[PDB]
Amino acid sequence: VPAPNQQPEVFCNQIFINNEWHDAVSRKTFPTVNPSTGEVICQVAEGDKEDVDKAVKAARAAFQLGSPWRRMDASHRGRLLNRLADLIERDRTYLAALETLDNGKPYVISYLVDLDMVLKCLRYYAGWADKYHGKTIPIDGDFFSYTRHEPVGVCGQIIPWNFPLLMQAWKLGPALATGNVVVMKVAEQTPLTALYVANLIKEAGFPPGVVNIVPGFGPTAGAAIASHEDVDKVAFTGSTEIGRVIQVAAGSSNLKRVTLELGGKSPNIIMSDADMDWAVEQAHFALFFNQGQCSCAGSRTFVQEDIYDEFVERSVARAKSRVVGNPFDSKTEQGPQVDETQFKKILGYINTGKQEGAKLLCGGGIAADRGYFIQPTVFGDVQDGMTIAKEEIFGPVMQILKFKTIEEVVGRANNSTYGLAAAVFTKDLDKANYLSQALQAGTVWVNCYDVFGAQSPFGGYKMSGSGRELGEYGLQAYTEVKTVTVKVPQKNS
Amino acid sequence: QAVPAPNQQPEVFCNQIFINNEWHDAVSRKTFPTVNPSTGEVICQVAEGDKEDVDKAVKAARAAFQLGSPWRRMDASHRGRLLNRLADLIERDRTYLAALETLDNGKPYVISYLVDLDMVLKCLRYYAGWADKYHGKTIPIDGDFFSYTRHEPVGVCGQIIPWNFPLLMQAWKLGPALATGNVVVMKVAEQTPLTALYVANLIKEAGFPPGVVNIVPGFGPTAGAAIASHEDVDKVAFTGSTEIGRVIQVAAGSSNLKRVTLELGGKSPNIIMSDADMDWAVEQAHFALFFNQGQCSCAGSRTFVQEDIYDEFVERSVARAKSRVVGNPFDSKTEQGPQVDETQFKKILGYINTGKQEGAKLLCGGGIAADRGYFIQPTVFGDVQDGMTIAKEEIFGPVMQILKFKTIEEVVGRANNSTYGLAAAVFTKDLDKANYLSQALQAGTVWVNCYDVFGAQSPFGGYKMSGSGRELGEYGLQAYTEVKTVTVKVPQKNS
Amino acid sequence: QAVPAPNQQPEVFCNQIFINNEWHDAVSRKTFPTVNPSTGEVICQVAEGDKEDVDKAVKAARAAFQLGSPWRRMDASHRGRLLNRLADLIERDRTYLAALETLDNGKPYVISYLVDLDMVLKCLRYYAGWADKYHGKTIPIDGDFFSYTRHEPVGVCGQIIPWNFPLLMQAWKLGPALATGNVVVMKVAEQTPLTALYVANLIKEAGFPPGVVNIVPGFGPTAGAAIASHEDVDKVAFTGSTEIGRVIQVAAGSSNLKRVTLELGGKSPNIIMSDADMDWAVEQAHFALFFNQGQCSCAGSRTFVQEDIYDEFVERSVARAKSRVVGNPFDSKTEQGPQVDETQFKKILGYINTGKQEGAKLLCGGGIAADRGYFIQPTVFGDVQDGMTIAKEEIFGPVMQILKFKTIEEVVGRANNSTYGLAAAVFTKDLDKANYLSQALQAGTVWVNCYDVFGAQSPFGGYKMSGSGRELGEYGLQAYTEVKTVTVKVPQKNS
Amino acid sequence: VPAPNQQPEVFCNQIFINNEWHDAVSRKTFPTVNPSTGEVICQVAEGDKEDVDKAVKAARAAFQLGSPWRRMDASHRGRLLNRLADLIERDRTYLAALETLDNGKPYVISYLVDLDMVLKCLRYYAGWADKYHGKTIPIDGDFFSYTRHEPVGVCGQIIPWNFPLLMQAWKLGPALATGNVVVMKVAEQTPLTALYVANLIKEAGFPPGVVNIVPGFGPTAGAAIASHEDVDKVAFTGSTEIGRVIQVAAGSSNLKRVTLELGGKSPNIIMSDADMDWAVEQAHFALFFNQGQCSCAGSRTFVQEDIYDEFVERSVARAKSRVVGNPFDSKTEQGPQVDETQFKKILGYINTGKQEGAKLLCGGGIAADRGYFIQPTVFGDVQDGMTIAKEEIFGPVMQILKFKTIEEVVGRANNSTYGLAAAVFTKDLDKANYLSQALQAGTVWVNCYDVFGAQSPFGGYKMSGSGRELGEYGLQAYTEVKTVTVKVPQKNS
Ligand SMILES: NC(=O)c1ccc[n+]([C@@H]2O[C@H](COP(=O)([O-])OP(=O)(O)OC[C@H]3O[C@@H](n4cnc5c(N)ncnc54)[C@H](O)[C@@H]3O)[C@@H](O)[C@H]2O)c1
Ligand code: NA
Ligand code: NA
Ligand code: NA
Ligand code: NA
Repeated sequence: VPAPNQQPEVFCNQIFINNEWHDAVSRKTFPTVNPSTGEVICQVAEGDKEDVDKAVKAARAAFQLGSPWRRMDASHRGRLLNRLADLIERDRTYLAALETLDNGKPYVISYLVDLDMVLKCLRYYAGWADKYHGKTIPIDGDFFSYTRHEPVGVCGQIIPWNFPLLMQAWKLGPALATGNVVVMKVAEQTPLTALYVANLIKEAGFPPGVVNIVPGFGPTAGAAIASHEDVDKVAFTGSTEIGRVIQVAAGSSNLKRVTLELGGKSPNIIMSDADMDWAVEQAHFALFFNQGQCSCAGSRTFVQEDIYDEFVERSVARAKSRVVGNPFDSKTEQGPQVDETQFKKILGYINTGKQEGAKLLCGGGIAADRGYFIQPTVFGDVQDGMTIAKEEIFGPVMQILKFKTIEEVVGRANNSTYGLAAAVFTKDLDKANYLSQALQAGTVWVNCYDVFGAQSPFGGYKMSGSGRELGEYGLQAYTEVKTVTVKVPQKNS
Repeated sequence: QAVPAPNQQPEVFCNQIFINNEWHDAVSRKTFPTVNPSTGEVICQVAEGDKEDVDKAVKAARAAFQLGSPWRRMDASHRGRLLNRLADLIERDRTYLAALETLDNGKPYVISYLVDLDMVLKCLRYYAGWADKYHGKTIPIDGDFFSYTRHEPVGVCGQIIPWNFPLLMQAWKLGPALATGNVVVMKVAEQTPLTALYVANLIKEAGFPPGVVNIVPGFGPTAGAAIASHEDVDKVAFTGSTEIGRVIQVAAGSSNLKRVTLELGGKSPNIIMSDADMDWAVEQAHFALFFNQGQCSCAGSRTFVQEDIYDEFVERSVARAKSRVVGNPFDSKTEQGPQVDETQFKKILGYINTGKQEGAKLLCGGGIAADRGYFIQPTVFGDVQDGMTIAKEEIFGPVMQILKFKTIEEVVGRANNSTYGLAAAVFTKDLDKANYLSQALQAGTVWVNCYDVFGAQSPFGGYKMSGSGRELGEYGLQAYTEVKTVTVKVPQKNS
Repeated sequence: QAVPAPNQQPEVFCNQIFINNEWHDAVSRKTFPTVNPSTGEVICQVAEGDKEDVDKAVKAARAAFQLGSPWRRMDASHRGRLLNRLADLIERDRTYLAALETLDNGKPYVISYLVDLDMVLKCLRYYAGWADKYHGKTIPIDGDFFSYTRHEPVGVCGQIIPWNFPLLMQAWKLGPALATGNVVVMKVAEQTPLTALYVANLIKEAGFPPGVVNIVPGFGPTAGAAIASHEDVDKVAFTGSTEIGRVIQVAAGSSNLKRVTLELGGKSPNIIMSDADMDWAVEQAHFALFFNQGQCSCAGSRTFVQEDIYDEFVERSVARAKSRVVGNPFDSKTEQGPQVDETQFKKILGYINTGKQEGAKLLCGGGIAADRGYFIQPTVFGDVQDGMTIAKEEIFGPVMQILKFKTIEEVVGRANNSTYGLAAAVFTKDLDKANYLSQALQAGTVWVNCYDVFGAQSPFGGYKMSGSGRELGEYGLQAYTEVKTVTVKVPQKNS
Repeated sequence: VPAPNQQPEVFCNQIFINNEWHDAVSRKTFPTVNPSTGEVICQVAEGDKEDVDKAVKAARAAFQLGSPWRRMDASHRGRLLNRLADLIERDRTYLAALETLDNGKPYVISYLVDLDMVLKCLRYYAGWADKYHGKTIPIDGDFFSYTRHEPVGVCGQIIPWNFPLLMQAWKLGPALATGNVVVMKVAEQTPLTALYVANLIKEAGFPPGVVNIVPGFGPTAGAAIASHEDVDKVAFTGSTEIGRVIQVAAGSSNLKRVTLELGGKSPNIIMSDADMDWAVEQAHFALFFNQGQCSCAGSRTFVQEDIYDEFVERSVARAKSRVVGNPFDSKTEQGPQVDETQFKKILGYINTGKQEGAKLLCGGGIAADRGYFIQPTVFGDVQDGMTIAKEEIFGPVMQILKFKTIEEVVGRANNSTYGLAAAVFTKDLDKANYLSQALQAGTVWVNCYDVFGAQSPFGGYKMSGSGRELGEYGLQAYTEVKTVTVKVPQKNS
């Protein structure tokens, strides 16, 4: 890993519309903080409804029949996505450092995980741009019938702060591969890296108005997108509570199409025949990755009785060894939480765990006197009705639950309004097949956790959301299907 | 001609709530009348299902969907066999069901038999074939993993349908849902409950496990709303008005974030270029608008005609509308039966009044066609302009709007200047005009030299406020599929 | 148990050449006997089709395929309906056809009824569902063009099939060919012509247009060769021996470059790891080899067993083979009927003799089981080694080879050290062993903890000299599809 | 277009195996000629059976389970294809000049058409490498059944001289995208550009043995590949007569899988309502492109009676204007034919046309005293039984036939043992739909000709071959389908 610049310069802090940079109409700004220190990095333009309106107008113009973007060869959309990826790779060291600065995650992880996954996502989707065929369809009668896979049009895309660049890429790849135009609302905690990437979108040669980015708050700019009468589709990643708000805003306005990637309380099931230390280390990763700030987090670790004591002992030792510190130090495993709001809320959940009778095995408090650092925390003897067992914590707080039978753990795993992900650790073919079929989750990992690939789709069951991102499936939400049915003189096979 | 003679007074056998392969009164014991629109007389009372009935239906559907249940364990091919058996039973009872359809809805019996029932049979048979063919994927993910997707059912599917094509809308919903192994709670329209309840009896006869299909007749803001807001319904599919579409999507968001697909209203443009075949275009434009008493969101309700042929097109269209026979729908000479109910009757008369007052030229019809039932004269307005109410709002009756245009660029902009986008058509002999217009129109279906050409193979649904999602075709399965990725660590991935 | 009682002397109704929905003698007026293998007696004479008969059949098929013909114009969904009607007719006549199958081929009636006929019905019904679902594509080519593909039929398809599963091999061929709108000239095996000719009668009854399916019984180097070399056959599909596969592919190349798919021989490995469920593995290994009198290219004819369990596996396998009932195939207690003919009888006895002489341990059987018909004792060889003839060559009879191995790396190399590659299986409780072996084996089907699990949904066919192409599944349509790209200049391409 | 080097240096003239360069075992060589001058460019290693054997052994080793190529991520195969394309683009000016030197086609066309299409083909297929999914299949019973899309293994690929680099790319793109290994036999007339590209395959980082190239003759090296007992699959592009030989060699050996892209006598149908000058110019291109050396050539130009005289007059004027000359001169439209054999054979066909009663309207003779240049030749009043109407000429010899009705022209167009391509020129929707359905051809162009895209498949009906190249379809011939059917405890939907 190239040595980081621990104070990367910030070049882009405004609203991006028609490949130009704007202040907000109000000229208001908001601070973004470095969570390692609690100090302001810079001010950022505070986009609201009137800024969103400009962005939507720009997007709609760029989507007009006969525009450069509408007429461009699909293969050329792919070329432009590949060019974007090459520019990100050129600027990989900078972007990883800026990602760490704004978000808090370790720089080694920003570089080797986030930036790698961004490159792979964009390059994957570049390949789709000229391959998502419609159909020729052997309808009854003397007709030629076929489908066109058109773009849906103006796509509102609202993303969170936990993986700023990667969440941007998961949205832009499929939308652009299929010829949509975008109005993106980046998270107020972490706007900077996506704004830099907008500069690279301009540099790559995307036509103006194809990607517009409005930094600002959720109930102002975000809600303006979800409520807008000329936005055709919204994709939202965030909390389940806000997903409700989005779907109500869509239905209340123009019945735009909605996909949602929401919260989780994902069960990680360790059968007694698992490989012990692999299970312990994967369970540790499953929960603590990215400071616990993952909707995918394995935050109910179900451990079979016969291995429970050993598994717990090992898990506690591993949590106690996990290095919390400055995210630019290569020894650091865990940076701060993103902001003070999250910091306080996680400490609040920890206090609920103690009060409700879970066993605090390690951690439980603040880890530093500056920035938002929380000790890696492990609770044992967790039970299904506890707050920490039910609600998404989004911090470094692990729940270990004991179970006896496979039928029992299916029922407890599934007894959630969430269904984003799950995992099973076992050597047994039959247990793996049974559990992967039975679990009500959009991704089931077997003998692994948090294995993402641009090829394989991701998304929720139940209140974890609707639709899928990544893979071929990621294109469906960005496609408007048009049937053309043509009278012909004489149909033949 | 193969249309068998109808019973004009088909007996009603089924008029209750259908839950777990059982027939029940409403919890309240209330009933509501359904009326024969040809006479205004009550056919029979039907159980008035409400929230408590919907709750029982959802519990029965949930029980049928439990892991390990007969419906969950059944071979996909066997789901196909069940769909084909249901189709056979409907075919057995085709003459009866077509007559019952006409009795309760008002459409001509010949059309109930040759269109509605034929399309029901073809839709169920088409989807039977999908049951064991909607594959998931094996995916060559990076690293030492085997990754694949399972195409699972979503679960408990609430399905709310309108009165315009009672049996066909039932089949568009049941076919993909059942093919993919979902379970159903269906709320049929209060104006047309009877044929769908008969089909429930045939579902039971076919051997579908109890609870797989449940039907709750009742009103919209009671039973329909209870489905849309229910905390244990995983998915809702709604076909109806754009206005109630907004209610459904808000209910979904405000309750449990159930998945939502919508098939809503239209104001579809039918574009006649000056090189069209005139005779063919005139008759197809007539069909496009007047089919099913005008009660189709598909309807070609903005007939755009190029100025060089406009006068002749209008004269020929008026002639044809004057010749269109309004009558008892059991008479095979009848082309147009009554509108479905008194509310619709009055609304359409209201739109006709608006049309006259806002400056459209009334060229024929415009009034009541009979002193009993809900019959309206075929009505043609000429010199219609884009800003008129009758050019913007869906009338849902036998009221035709003819507009004049000059150029292709003009007519693309005018046709697309709507919040609706369900369908469109272009009539032209030219290859290049056909290709350009079919690309340019913002509509979910574009017909070329035809109109109202539906096939179970080809998807249908809206752009813009005409809805979200597609019915029919392979696409119709997407809304009923929950995709699960399974990603397995392996010892050594090889190609 | 739902197996209906058989007629042990089913009447033969159809014994001629089937062309254009007509029954004909051979041009030569020659006939050939088909024999009941249970008794060695002639059932009846069958018309002996040759080149001149094949020429008439091909002309009838070509006429049925002409542009504008009823079969070319027919709706794809209607091709589906015809396939479903044929299935219904076969189901109507299931008891008869299962008995006739057993009479002519020798397999147990219970298996003819519950396996062969069930699978025929499921195959035709599966493919009926594909008829209107094998979409071409709309393709976003560079430039101002609209490009798409049509999935057309190839045309006149020559289909040559063996005697081991007469009706099922007929259905594997007809299902995809007819679903995609091809026409067929089929050459059935001379040992088992009768059931396929009956099914021709049902094809006619179902309403397929004349000439769409034509059947020529006769010999291989006469009628079969005439099909493979014919200048007006567009495609041949052959299932049979690897040796005749080479003849077919050479004939195709030497005549008109017709398209060729082949389903050939096997020497499939069945690998029992030491953590297998022993009782289950023993019974499945027994089935794997002995199913259908050993007459299956699918057969698990190299049973590899890990050394820690080898002795017990062998003792239990011998016990089971000693218990396997050989008898009249109409007796429901019979597990093994006769071999199909005297040539096969002698060949298998020859392989048994080779096995003994080349050092394999004869553990049971090895001889003739009855003094009439072609019955062979279930035969088990232990301590089989890779270089033995009985470990390399396909025996096609009730002769089981058990080999010992130690390691996974070893058994992958040994299993793959064959020019065959049709199927394979692994028995293990471990996830990682199952995944690794399923990736590593060079076989078109790998079964895990099972054997001989066929479904119309899942493709089947060879690696290496076991053949080219796949039957069953969506994949089975590929060989019957001619892809046409249509690329149209348009005024202005938009996304 | 960058100015060409009219004498580019030749770096690579040997057999390429395991990313190394070898003489033939025999140490024999063969000359490759510059067809513009008839002079030898250089000697090339003359590969035969023993060289093929080495190549097949190298390919088989590279395909072993657990090899680098077998274990590489599919996405990484795509990266390597993209890297290959970038290296070709780096060396585009050189490769276009070498292509012209060896083959004869104009340098402007080598640069703007061949090299562009090579880049686009490789970049298209790079995108497929991680997207050609197998299936999960809802079989009856308590089983999990799925397909793996494996590679077929060792793929013999035999290509012609008419589009040397492009034919290489049409073969390598799909084979490598799907993880096969290759033994390629390049045409003896034009070996040089493909050998240079092998050097770029090494430079790109493909593992040794993944691509092996054996220059040499057809009945020696080509036949050795088609007959080889350890080649799993052969793809052959060439003449129909040799396609027969290939299929016989496959059936006579190991029953390898065979696809064939063979000859043509493609009908180009001009209806009376066509746009005249567009039809004339497209018909001219259709026949004369690439010195007539295209199996796709529109070599039966069917012209409706009412436009025949004008169409012919215009076609003759255009042929008389077509500039024959040095292919490095930017004014040159037509270079020489590839070799003396072709030169003589084309002159022989011209003499048959004269003798059988076709009307020679222009050309008909040699166009220069050095190199293999033939005048653009147009025959009128051609009839269906004439040699020039039936047989593939593969030179600048145009056939114009007159017809009256659409039913007549369908029957005459289809009355051929060839079926590679066809076209219709018309304004009429119904005529276009009828003819495109009725014509027995693998590609039907409407109001265009020779419109190729990597997205859209190409290949023959009848004796024009089997299988398709380009598009998703191009992957099918390179995929070995494996069904895995696994007993499970309890199947659920
Ligand atoms: N359908 C298509 O896509 C397509 C494309 C380009 C060219 N073509 C055909 O290209 C041909 C190329 O020129 P050609 O006339 O020299 O073709 P050809 O068939 O003689 O040669 C084609 C290739 O096959 C090799 N070959 C020749 N004899 C062989 C044999 N006995 N065994 C194995 N390989 C052998 C040649 O060396 C060369 O590499 C044209 O005749 C045309 O018919 C077809
Ligand atoms: Na920040
Ligand atoms: Na009614
Ligand atoms: Na027999
Ligand atoms: Na040369």
